[PDB]
Amino acid sequence: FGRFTERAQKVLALAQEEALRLGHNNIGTEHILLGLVREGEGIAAKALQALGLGSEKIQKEVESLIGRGQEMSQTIHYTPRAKKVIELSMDEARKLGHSYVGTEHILLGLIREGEGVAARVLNNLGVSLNKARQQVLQLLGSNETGSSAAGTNSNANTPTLDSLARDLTAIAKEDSLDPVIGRSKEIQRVIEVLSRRTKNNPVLIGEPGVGKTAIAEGLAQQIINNEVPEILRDKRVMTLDMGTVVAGTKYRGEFEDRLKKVMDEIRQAGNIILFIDELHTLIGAGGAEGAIDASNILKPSLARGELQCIGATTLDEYRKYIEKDAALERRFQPIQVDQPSVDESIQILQGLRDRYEAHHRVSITDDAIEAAVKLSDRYISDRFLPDKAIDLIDEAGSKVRLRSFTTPPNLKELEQKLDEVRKEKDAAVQSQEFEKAASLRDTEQRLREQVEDTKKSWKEKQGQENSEVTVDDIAMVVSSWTAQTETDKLLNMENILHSRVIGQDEAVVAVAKAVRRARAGLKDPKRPIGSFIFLGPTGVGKTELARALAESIFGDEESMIRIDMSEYMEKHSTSRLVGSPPGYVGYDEGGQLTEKVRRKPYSVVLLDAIEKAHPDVFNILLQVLEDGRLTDSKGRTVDFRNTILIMTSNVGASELKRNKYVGFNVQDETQNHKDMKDKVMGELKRAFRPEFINRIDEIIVFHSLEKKHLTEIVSLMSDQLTKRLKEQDLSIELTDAAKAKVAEEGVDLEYGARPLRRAIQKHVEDRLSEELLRGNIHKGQHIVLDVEDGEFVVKTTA
Amino acid sequence: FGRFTERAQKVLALAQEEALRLGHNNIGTEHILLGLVREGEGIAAKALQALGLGSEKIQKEVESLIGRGQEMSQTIHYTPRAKKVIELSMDEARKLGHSYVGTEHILLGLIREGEGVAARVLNNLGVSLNKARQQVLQLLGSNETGSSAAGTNSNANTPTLDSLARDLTAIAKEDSLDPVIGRSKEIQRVIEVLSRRTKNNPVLIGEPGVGKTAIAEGLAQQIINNEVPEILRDKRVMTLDMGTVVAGTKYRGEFEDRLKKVMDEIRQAGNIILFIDELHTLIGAGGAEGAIDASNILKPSLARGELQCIGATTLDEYRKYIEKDAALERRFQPIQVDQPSVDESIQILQGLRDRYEAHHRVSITDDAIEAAVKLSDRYISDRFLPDKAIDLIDEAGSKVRLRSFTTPPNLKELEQKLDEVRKEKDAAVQSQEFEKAASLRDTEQRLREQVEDTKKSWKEKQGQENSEVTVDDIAMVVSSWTAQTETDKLLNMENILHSRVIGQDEAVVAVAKAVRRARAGLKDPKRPIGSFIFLGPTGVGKTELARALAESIFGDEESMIRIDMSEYMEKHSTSRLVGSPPGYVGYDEGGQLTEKVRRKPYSVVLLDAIEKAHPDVFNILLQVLEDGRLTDSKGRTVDFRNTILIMTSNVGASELKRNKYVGFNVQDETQNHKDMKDKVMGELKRAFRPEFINRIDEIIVFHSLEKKHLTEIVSLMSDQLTKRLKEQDLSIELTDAAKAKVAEEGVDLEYGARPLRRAIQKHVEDRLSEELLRGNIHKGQHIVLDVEDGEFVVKTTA
Amino acid sequence: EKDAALERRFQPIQVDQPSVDESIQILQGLRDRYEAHHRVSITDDAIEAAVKLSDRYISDRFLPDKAIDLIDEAGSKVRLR
Repeated sequence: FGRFTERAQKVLALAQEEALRLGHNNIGTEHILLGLVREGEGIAAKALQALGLGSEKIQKEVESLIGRGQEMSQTIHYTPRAKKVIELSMDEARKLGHSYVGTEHILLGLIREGEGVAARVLNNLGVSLNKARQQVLQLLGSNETGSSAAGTNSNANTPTLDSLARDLTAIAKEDSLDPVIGRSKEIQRVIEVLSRRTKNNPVLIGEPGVGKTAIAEGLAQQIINNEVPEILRDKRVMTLDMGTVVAGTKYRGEFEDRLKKVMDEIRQAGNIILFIDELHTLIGAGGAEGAIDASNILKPSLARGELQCIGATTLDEYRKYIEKDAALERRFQPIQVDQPSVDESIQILQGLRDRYEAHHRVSITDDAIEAAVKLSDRYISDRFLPDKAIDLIDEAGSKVRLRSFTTPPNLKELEQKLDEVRKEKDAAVQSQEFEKAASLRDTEQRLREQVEDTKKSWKEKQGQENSEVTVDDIAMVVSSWTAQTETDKLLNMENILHSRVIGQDEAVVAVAKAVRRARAGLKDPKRPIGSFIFLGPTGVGKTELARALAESIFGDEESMIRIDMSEYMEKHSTSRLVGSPPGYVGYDEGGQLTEKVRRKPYSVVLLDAIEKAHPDVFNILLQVLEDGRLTDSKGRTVDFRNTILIMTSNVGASELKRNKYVGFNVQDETQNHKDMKDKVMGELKRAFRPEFINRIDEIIVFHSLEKKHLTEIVSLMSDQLTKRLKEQDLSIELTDAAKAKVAEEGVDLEYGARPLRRAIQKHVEDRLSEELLRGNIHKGQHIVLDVEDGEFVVKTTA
Repeated sequence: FGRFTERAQKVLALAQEEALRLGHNNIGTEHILLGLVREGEGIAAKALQALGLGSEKIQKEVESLIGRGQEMSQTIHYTPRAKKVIELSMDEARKLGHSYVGTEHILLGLIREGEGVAARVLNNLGVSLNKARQQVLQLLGSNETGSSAAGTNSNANTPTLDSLARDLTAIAKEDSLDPVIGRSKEIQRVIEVLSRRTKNNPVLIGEPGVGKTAIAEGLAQQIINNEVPEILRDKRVMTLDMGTVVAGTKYRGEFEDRLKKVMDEIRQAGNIILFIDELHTLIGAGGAEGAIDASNILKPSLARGELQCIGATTLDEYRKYIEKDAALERRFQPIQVDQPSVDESIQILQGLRDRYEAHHRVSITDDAIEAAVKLSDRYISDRFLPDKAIDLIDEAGSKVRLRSFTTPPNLKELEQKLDEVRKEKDAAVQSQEFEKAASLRDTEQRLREQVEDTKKSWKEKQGQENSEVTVDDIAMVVSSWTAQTETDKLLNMENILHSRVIGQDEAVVAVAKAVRRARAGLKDPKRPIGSFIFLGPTGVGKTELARALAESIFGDEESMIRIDMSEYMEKHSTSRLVGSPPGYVGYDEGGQLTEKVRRKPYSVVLLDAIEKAHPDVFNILLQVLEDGRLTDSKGRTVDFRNTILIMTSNVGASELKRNKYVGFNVQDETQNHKDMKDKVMGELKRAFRPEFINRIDEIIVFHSLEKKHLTEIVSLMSDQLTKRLKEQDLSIELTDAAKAKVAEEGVDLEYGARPLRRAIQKHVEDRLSEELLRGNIHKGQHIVLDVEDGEFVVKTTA
Repeated sequence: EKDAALERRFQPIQVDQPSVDESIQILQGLRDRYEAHHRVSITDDAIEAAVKLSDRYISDRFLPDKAIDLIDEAGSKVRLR
């Protein structure tokens, strides 16, 4: 990758100097050899001077193999030979430490990639290719820090510290360690609980989900220097890792044997600190099943403080070891973990943003980092409060770097030409068309040199991207999942929800704004994007809106769950009846509802007809509404702050089914509305709870549809009709006259907007198929469903 | 086979020349040798010139072995020896550079198949046969484009890239790759998501269902050239395959040991891209078991960006990463997948239609391809829109070539003779019958040459077929499962359904047309080929029509499921105070009904008496009606856009059992009709939901056997009786007089055409059997069941 | 259920076998070689009995299969007698 060591580049530019200076159109391998030795004292350069391969000796040879006299040096880039030598050396510097690649690797790599003119020059000047590669190597001693060897104290430490495993202290005494940003208060809290003569074992409980190891690198650093109490003298830190034990082992007995032995060597006791990662698995206690009961050996080991340990586990588990007893009540002992507060989150991000300038996009913007965090927290949301962010920073921190190469001035067009030539050209040479390929070749290669020239004009494509990562940038990426492509979603939300639900527009504008509030980060991060009860007679726009929300917010028409609450009867379990009675709160909690929302958390959850449930189901929904979490199956907290929870109802059925119709009213319509927003809202209270409605945010009342909401939905349906048949090459259109006649079936008090489907089906689909088979209408031919007598009448058009 | 290179054919034809030129009847192996060397610088030819064997040197030997003087050249095709040399060379050219087989293989193959006259020529001309085969062989070299290597590059990359596995880039630098056809939209979404840092991993969700790896060829291409952010350059691309790891191992432990090791070598980080197919199995998250929990190692591998990866996952699978954190919820990230749309689908087909020129029956017709696709979506009807298609294309892509083997020129008749001769001849040669075998032999061999001549007149079936798939043909194959064998089914559907149901002819034409509507295409491809409710006396023609549909559409009488919904009532019978509950809806939804209909994916589903079921059953049916899917058992979507859902009913029973009846007058029909078509259709709706009926296409009312439905159903049953006994040699007939008396049992308003079986049993089986046993009637003689007094009388007739 | 290199790769076809009378004929066809089982050939009617008697009663096998057990059984039973 980028930002390599000079020495490489330096030998190379001297090659280019020879390219024209000796007359080669190629900066060749002959020139690279000259390049190395004229760069003097690079390990490559230096090496050549030892074996007897001075610049003089080399150049004498060089001139005898090409030398002269292509001084003009047309298209001076390398030979393909040289391009291989460079690529190889780069890896030969990965190989022999020097991430940022320099001279040693280049001669070493040259020999490896020892071909063409270079190779022959030295084997002619009495130096074997390996005699040179040797020479570089024996002057090389690669690049490293923190290590040089001179010996340290040990004895009893020998058998123990070997086994098994990682040593956090080692990498921190080689000083390659990055803090990594604390996660600070835990670290103190371990050492009280650690250096100790009884109950010597810390147990870190908290977020997993913070990168436990951030605390750990914390610990490492402070356990060395220097305020730790002499309770434990000498002080060595050894990590015990389950993963190393299990690998290459197929039976349980062998793993235990190794643990037994390790535990014995752990006898460096009262001086040694043991890190037990995933501590619970070993304890094998609590619940109806353990996870492997190493605990039997481990328990006295922890208690003695021989295997005093720091446990990196989970919230509940430490208890489920003191539940085992009695070396967890005189061994284990808990302390409360820290993670980076939402603003702090942003700051951690920033700290390693500038080094994912290795992908060359960010390197900042701050506002964008902030955007990553803030925008994510309310919309997707599928992950914990800091994690989401950084992924997005980096996401846009690449996304937009694609938009550079697309929009320069669109100097993609250059390349576009170079292809078109090549193609033409090539195919012309395959037939020949010699000079008929030639001018194309020349046009091609014209293009080519220009291309490589404007590709290093596409350092502007770096200057575009390499620190931009903006608010909008991030937002767009967060939106890719889910500012930029969320605020066109926000600003036009009403319009967008209106474009899919034209069925009780009153309701649509309200829902639009409520979601847009939450999605603008204006609600608790511990509450859903929408709680609702949707009162209304059957599917007025209710169901349809759940769909439209998915469509507008989530970027797919359906990203929408949909469960009928009437199967969870509880208090209505003789008031409707069902095939399967035994389960109901168990069905929602125990698996069904919870698993579905777990699949895509960003899902508009539509719980139909919620009045056909006891108040107990509502408590869970209230807990969703409050906590922004649901507590369910497999001990999960599923964070509701993704979901738009929408609960429908026909609870005050009588008012709901009293319509709201433009044709007969507009003042009784807004008072059938008003009638439903109170008498429904009290049938709502008897079939819900006021407590429920109090954690539910807005009770949206739908009314059976007006004249006029219908005929617009039908004109979408008729268009949905027209679109799916055109793909297969058949044209139908219903005139406005025909879309109107179809709309009428969705009128009742009772209905709302599902019967529209029936009426498009009956008057369009069914009707057209009985006319295409008839020979009234045909393929491609535009088939007009018109009204010309108050009934459909089929006219034909082109 | 697979078509050959010139060089083969060229050496071969030179053989035929030496046949006549030296006088040989069948072009022997002596000519094949001459043929090879006379092709000059063929690899075969050339080889022999090395061996010292010129055309001359060979021929001097040749004339002394056969040579003279069958200049008549009787039946000049090869010797079977020579034909063997060709079969061998072909595969030995598959072996040695040539799919399309040439010269090299022919000498090489000759040596292998070194026999008779050929063999003796070279071993006489001082040349060992393998010295010759050597000679051909040593004139080989690389022919695999993008390969002929002699260069060297890179270093550190070595340990990692070995293991394990496939490398899409490699085959695309040897460019055998076929792009193919996008499935475009995933590919952009990867590079934002993959030039990142903190999280760096794309995860492609859904659509499996397109051949996911095709999208991968997309990825391959874009990660190389050229719009990519900085860490996505210096990248190397590895595909990870489960198959290579599992192969050669048994126990799970070995797979993990290798997997930990692999993730470690994956340390080429920020320069490596890993493709992880079937990502879920390794992650293992949630459920009762998500498969092998590699996740412990794998999650940090993904998170670190060492095993920066592209996840190929599915609908449900996403749950099992976002459920884990923060190294599967700091790894996962979703991206929007597409396939090549229904028109695009067609185009993929077309592209490899022409490439069944190893099948030579299609290459084209386009319209037929178009048909393949378009017809498939409704005609079975549960798979992706191009796969269905190719089965048709290819089926039909033999079917007309099958029509060859009878009439079109039918020079099959020649062959038909030639066989018959051989027999006569043969048996004559075995008996002797010398000259009596002779003339038969002559008749045979007459035939043979004529056959061989007309067998390359049966190049005409290639010139017939390798256009044309036949639209009609293709249609026929979709129908074979589900123009040609589908439009006779469509056009005459009422007639065909009428020929099996005479129980309500009114009903038949209606059902006919509705199935024919969908099956001719104009219905949403998310709805069954029919939804219906069938009201009527029960079994009127109702059950029988479901049968008749199976019969008409599929060519199998029965391909028809059949469940009684009244058993899953939950409408007047579920549970009591302290008595145990049932499971009824759980049984239909949860597995039983859905699994059964899944077996024949297209099937007339007959749900009897659904009005005795509660409104809840209808919602499930509603999913068929909406989705053309049913969502059931282990997360399957079973595409009910196939099926013909036919639901029977009677809940306005009284009116349907006071139904149309012409025997009680014509004006009793249309006022029993008018009465039943409203009070029934509202007891129907009251026993359904209007919403149910709103996505049910038609409510068909059946009327007990009016006067006029009966004796023809009876004359089919009574005739079915008479037909099943004839096969085993017993002739019975019921006269029209006896078929009339049988028909009388069901004239009942209450009954349908169900009681008819009993009256065939009573009046035919029972009546005859008590007479066959007493010898009033017998075996093979004709047994007339007639009426002669208003009661049956069995008369006997020859 | 798997698809679409398993559902639209696969494609079904209708199997057949000798009709009930045809059954009689299969039996008969290898009757003469049940003269390595010395009894059977003859009678037509006997094969026919095998098939026909079985089809409604025993009825424990499939429509041609039933037959041959009788044929061969009896194709020794009387041959023992």
